[PDB]
Amino acid sequence: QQPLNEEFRPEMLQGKKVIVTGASKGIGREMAYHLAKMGAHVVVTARSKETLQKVVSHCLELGAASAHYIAGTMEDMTFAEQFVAQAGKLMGGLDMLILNHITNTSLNLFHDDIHHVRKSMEVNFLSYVVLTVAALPMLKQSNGSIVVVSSLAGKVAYPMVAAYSASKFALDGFFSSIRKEYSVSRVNVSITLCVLGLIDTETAMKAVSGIVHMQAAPKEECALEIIKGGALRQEEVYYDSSLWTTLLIRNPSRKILEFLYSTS
Amino acid sequence: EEFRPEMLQGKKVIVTGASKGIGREMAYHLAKMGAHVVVTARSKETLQKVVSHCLELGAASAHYIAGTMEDMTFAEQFVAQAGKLMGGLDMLILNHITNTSLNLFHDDIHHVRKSMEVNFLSYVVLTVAALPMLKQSNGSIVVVSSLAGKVAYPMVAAYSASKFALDGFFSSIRKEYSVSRVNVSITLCVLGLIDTETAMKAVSGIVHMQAAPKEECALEIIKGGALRQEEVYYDSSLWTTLLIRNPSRKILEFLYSTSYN
Amino acid sequence: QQPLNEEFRPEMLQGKKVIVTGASKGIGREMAYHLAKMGAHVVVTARSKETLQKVVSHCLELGAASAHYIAGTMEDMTFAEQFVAQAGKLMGGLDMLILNHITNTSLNLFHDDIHHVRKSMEVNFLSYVVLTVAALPMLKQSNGSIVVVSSLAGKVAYPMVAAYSASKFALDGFFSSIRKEYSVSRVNVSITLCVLGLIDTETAMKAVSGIVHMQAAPKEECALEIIKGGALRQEEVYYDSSLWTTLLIRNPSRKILEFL
Amino acid sequence: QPLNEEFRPEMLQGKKVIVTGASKGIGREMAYHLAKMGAHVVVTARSKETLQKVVSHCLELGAASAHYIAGTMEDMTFAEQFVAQAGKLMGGLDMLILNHITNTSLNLFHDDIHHVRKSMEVNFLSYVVLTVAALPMLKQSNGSIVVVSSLAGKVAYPMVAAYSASKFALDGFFSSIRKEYSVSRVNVSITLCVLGLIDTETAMKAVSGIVHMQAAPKEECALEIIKGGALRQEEVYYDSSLWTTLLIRNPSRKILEFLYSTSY
Ligand SMILES: NC(=O)C1=CN([C@@H]2O[C@H](COP(=O)(O)OP(=O)(O)OC[C@H]3O[C@@H](n4cnc5c(N)ncnc54)[C@H](OP(=O)(O)O)[C@@H]3O)[C@@H](O)[C@H]2O)C=CC1
Ligand SMILES: NC(=O)C1=CN([C@@H]2O[C@H](COP(=O)(O)OP(=O)(O)OC[C@H]3O[C@@H](n4cnc5c(N)ncnc54)[C@H](OP(=O)(O)O)[C@@H]3O)[C@@H](O)[C@H]2O)C=CC1
Ligand SMILES: NC(=O)C1=CN([C@@H]2O[C@H](COP(=O)(O)OP(=O)(O)OC[C@H]3O[C@@H](n4cnc5c(N)ncnc54)[C@H](OP(=O)(O)O)[C@@H]3O)[C@@H](O)[C@H]2O)C=CC1
Ligand SMILES: NC(=O)C1=CN([C@@H]2O[C@H](COP(=O)(O)OP(=O)(O)OC[C@H]3O[C@@H](n4cnc5c(N)ncnc54)[C@H](OP(=O)(O)O)[C@@H]3O)[C@@H](O)[C@H]2O)C=CC1
Ligand SMILES: CC(C)(C)N1CCN(c2ccc(N3CCN(C(=O)N[C@@H]4[C@@H]5C[C@@H]6C[C@H]4C[C@@](C(N)=O)(C6)C5)c4ccccc43)nc2)CC1
Ligand SMILES: CC(C)(C)N1CCN(c2ccc(N3CCN(C(=O)N[C@@H]4[C@@H]5C[C@@H]6C[C@H]4C[C@@](C(N)=O)(C6)C5)c4ccccc43)nc2)CC1
Ligand SMILES: CC(C)(C)N1CCN(c2ccc(N3CCN(C(=O)N[C@@H]4[C@@H]5C[C@@H]6C[C@H]4C[C@@](C(N)=O)(C6)C5)c4ccccc43)nc2)CC1
Ligand SMILES: CC(C)(C)N1CCN(c2ccc(N3CCN(C(=O)N[C@@H]4[C@@H]5C[C@@H]6C[C@H]4C[C@@](C(N)=O)(C6)C5)c4ccccc43)nc2)CC1
Repeated sequence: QQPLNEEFRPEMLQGKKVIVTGASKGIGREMAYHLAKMGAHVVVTARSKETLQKVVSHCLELGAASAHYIAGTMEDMTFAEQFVAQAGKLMGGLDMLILNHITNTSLNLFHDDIHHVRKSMEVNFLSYVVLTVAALPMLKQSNGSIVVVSSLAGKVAYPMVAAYSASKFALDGFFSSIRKEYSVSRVNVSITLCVLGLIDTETAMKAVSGIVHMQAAPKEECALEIIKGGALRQEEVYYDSSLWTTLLIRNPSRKILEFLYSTS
Repeated sequence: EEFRPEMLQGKKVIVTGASKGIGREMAYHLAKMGAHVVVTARSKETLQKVVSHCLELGAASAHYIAGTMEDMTFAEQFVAQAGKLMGGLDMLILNHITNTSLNLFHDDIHHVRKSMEVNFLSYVVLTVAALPMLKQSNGSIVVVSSLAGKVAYPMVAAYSASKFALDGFFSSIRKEYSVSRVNVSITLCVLGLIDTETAMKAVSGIVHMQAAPKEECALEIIKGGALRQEEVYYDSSLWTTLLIRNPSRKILEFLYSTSYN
Repeated sequence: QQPLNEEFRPEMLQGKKVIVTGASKGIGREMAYHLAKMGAHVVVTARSKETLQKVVSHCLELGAASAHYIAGTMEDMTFAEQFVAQAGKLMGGLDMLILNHITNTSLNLFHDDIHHVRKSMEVNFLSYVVLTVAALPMLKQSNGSIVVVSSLAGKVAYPMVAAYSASKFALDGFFSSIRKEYSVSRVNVSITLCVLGLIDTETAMKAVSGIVHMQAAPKEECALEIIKGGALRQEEVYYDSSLWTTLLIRNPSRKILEFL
Repeated sequence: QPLNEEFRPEMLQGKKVIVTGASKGIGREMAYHLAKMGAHVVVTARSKETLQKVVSHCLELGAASAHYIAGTMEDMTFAEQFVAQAGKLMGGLDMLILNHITNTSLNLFHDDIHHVRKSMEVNFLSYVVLTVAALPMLKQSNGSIVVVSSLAGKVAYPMVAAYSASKFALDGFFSSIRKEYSVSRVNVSITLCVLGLIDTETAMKAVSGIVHMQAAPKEECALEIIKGGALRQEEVYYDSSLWTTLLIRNPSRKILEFLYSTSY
């Protein structure tokens, strides 16, 4: 899509109607806090109602125009579809959909855990598609934005996270193809793919402990950079400690291959 | 070393989606090389004709097992049956896909899930089922993917998601096999448009571009797998093959590798 | 280098004091005309005194704030130095230094032509450094810009232009290094290196005839893109017919290596 | 077309080799390795006295023969005459190692046109003159030209503007003639050596009080240059860090050189 040739300003999110998934902790929670500070209307989701309630409490205090939570599992495609319709009724519409949740994952060699591969695909990928289908009519009304939280493991291969990597690679293939479809069918809904390096979330620090030794970037800045990129309608956001990653990760050969086919 | 057809002589090979298109051409090349072949697809009628032709071409043996890769039990039992019939397995060629059309994504989640189950998940189930036999022979896994599995194209969103998932999964396990000394090679084949009857029906006339020969495509997949190459590139244009390579990805992968204990 | 984060508007060049070398023909001539239409002050140079006179008169006609010529050969380092002093005296300062001239060159296999190697180095490179040195005190006063016209042959190897390719590569090495120096020593003079593919100029079309067969980009658009990048204080300008070159020619690995 | 074989010191046995800037640093180390390999060696630099000591050590090391010719590479007549005499001394030429540079310090560029001109003359123009004079003997032997460059000849660094310009010019000239030779079937290889900081006495004095990075050993450096030269490799990379080697490669330039070639 066409990005906004503008600098980011917090006023851009004031009164905006935002959904944040997997917002009970880590990056999702930090995104909900930044959005609350900007005076946005926020609807947060995850499975734990107790942690989600704590997130909403802080959001209301930070100055959100409104803040609500709806608890449930993204393993359940009916909840996924119903969540969006409910989130839209609470805010009276939708401007931005931030898809960020993932199924529980640990660092382990792949052996025979087909059920983890399937669950990663359903939760990390399939539910995102279901949420997008549910949200698209409201997003078309507001010329909104879809923000997809991915990973460096969704752009390059990593040992010990095969199922996870597969699900993140699937997000790129699906959302990048539909971005091209939206360009041709003149659908004014932006799609931002966020390619993240290791972030200092509670889950990440526990998961890589004693296995991986590398710099973890701050979650607060990470969340803000995701919100900025989505607000500016950027196609991709890259955020990592090294940079290095930042400038090596871009793929101009892919861009030429995609442009040269945007003529056949 | 250069490829020699004798590398496949007497080799025990599975080819999925082999009743037509690229898969069928692969069974034929393997048959001419004197390999033991087990082919699969849902249609027994078409598989019967592939098997009789494989025998005419000089296959050491050729048999079919019919079933749907939507069924994970079939996928698991298929590998056990094929391997028990040939007395082992040297090479697993994963090529089947669910029926696909060029269409703008239109709330068809069922097609996204089916594409993920057939084009991606069943490949994992087949690999898990085949791994003990492939470890015994220091065998090979050949994963047929697409240019739409490396770059974004409109009208094949579900298909593209499934092909991208193959890269993430198989490229990740390849790193794991390298560090855990699993002597089973993994080859990802990135194909441009191929002149299969299915591709020609689906693309003409929404798109205008040169389709590469299916016979030569099939041979190049076999060569790459036999040579244990990580990735095989095949397109009408040599310029496309130059653009598929991602050296930055390879640097990042090596850099991130050193963080692991 | 901090580029101006605004879109290009021709008003950016109104009343600006601009030198254009190699301005008697091709891209240099086209640059003088664009700047004239934008209402800039122009001082054009090359050897052809009669052609420069015709260029200056057409510049005044297009709406240049002033137009003057100083004729001479950039083989002569004394001339190069005095040309800048004299050009700066005519305009009452200097805002943009556009280094575009090159020695006459053809496509030939290199065998033993040391003369052509030395001449390309002296004219296409050394004179650019002499002009920059002479221009710097004025550019420092105006927070001005140095625009270096290079080539794709200044970024990648091409057979048949070995001497020319050496001089263009030397430009990248010299100017990108001084750009790093200006940022650390806080010298607010911008440096734009322009990487061009084949352009439809008369000299180029005659030189590549029957030797090289490929699309040539228009000289008028090329000239404009050079001025835009310079005005916007961009580090590098890429201009070529194929949108393969433009995004493949960037070097992120070089950027990492430089980040120190 | 590089040699599809492992390097062996025996590849240099009885080879006729010129090493410029061989009185000290990397050049001296290259002369010593070649001597240990039993090559015939002709060394040059300005230092008559230290060149005699280098030569005597080369003989002690087992060189087939060793001679020196002293002079300045600022003098193009000396450069031309040196090659002719080196060729007579050895009875031909198999390898031309171009390594000398004019005196260089780390300094901000101000108005030092003399240093720019001298760097261009010595570090670049004398290499071309030496190549031209050597070519008939190199064509007779299917020989090799080895050009010692630098990271400052691939990327921009402050404080070395004149030097960097001269090293970039070696890349443009020698890489263009390499394309010419391959298409006109001239069986003379051209090796461009891209070096990171090396622990020579001159480098260590010049960086003291400025940058603080690990300098690689001069003896391993010298050998790596000879190996790349003997193997007919287009480029040799040598640095203290393996990460530098990965970053020096320019696959986009290699792609572009290929598409531009088809138009000839
Ligand atoms: N942290 C990092 O280093 C990196 C993170 N990322 C990406 O950033 C995003 C967030 O990362 P991070 O904050 O570390 O993740 P966390 O593990 O901290 O949180 C994941 C969130 O998803 C929720 N969730 C888990 N299972 C389900 C389910 N079945 N249904 C619905 N929601 C569920 C969790 O809440 P609850 O369990 O209560 O449901 C929680 O709110 C992810 O998309 C991840 O891939 C990318 C690269 C690196
Ligand atoms: N042709 C092209 O242009 C390109 C092809 N490719 C890839 O190459 C491979 C083959 O392509 P192509 O030959 O054109 O494909 P075809 O459509 O010709 O054949 C697909 C094969 O899969 C079988 N199949 C279909 N559905 C199922 C199912 N549910 N369970 C099991 N098998 C099934 C089919 O047989 P049956 O229906 O009887 O089951 C058939 O044998 C695929 O992986 C594709 O993505 C990649 C890029 C371009
Ligand atoms: N055209 C193309 O395809 C490409 C062009 N370029 C670059 O663009 C720039 C201009 O190209 P182009 O317009 O094609 O070249 P032209 O040959 O058309 O013009 C070159 C100019 O330099 C002048 N000049 C020549 N010799 C001298 C000298 N000794 N002293 C002073 N001035 C001299 C000429 O004027 P006079 O003879 O009167 O002195 C003329 O005005 C150059 O830097 C070139 O390398 C880069 C890539 C491709
Ligand atoms: N050392 C490093 O960190 C790096 C070195 N390099 C490259 O490696 C090469 C050697 O570097 P290094 O060994 O460090 O340098 P040194 O300064 O140690 O030696 C350079 C040699 O050139 C000779 N020389 C100097 N002036 C002239 C002249 N006018 N005519 C002829 N010979 C001359 C010197 O001998 P005498 O004074 O007797 O004439 C000396 O033998 C150079 O090409 C350099 O650019 C590249 C990257 C980093
Ligand atoms: C040059 C220097 C400075 C030394 N660099 C070193 C390399 N580098 C880098 C490389 C890789 C990574 N990641 C990002 C991808 N990835 C990931 O998304 N993991 C996530 C993360 C942890 C765990 C698995 C997975 C889901 C988690 C969850 N919440 O359930 C649990 C959160 C990943 C996986 C395993 C190891 C590392 C990573 N981040 C940064 C840049 C910095
Ligand atoms: C740079 C230059 C040289 C100018 N090139 C431009 C042209 N180019 C190119 C682009 C795209 C393509 N393909 C390959 C991927 N892809 C694909 O896998 N399709 C398949 C194919 C057709 C249909 C969808 C899908 C499954 C099919 C089945 N059997 O069910 C049915 C078989 C695809 C999709 C739609 C159109 C084209 C393609 N091939 C080549 C390469 C680069
Ligand atoms: C296949 C398609 C898609 C058609 N592409 C092909 C590849 N491509 C491309 C490649 C190369 C080039 N150049 C640019 C460098 N270069 C150059 O600067 N030449 C210049 C030019 C001509 C001559 C030598 C030199 C000085 C000249 C003068 N004024 O004295 C006289 C002006 C050059 C040299 C010889 C041949 C080509 C070129 N331009 C475009 C983009 C398009
Ligand atoms: C990304 C990571 C992995 C972290 N690395 C960052 C750091 N790095 C690096 C950077 C720069 C350098 N050099 C090489 C170029 N260069 C050089 O050629 N110098 C030479 C050297 C010194 C002096 C100038 C010049 C001629 C000298 C002579 N003999 O007259 C006198 C000898 C140079 C200059 C000053 C400082 C350093 C260097 N070497 C390594 C490698 C990559």
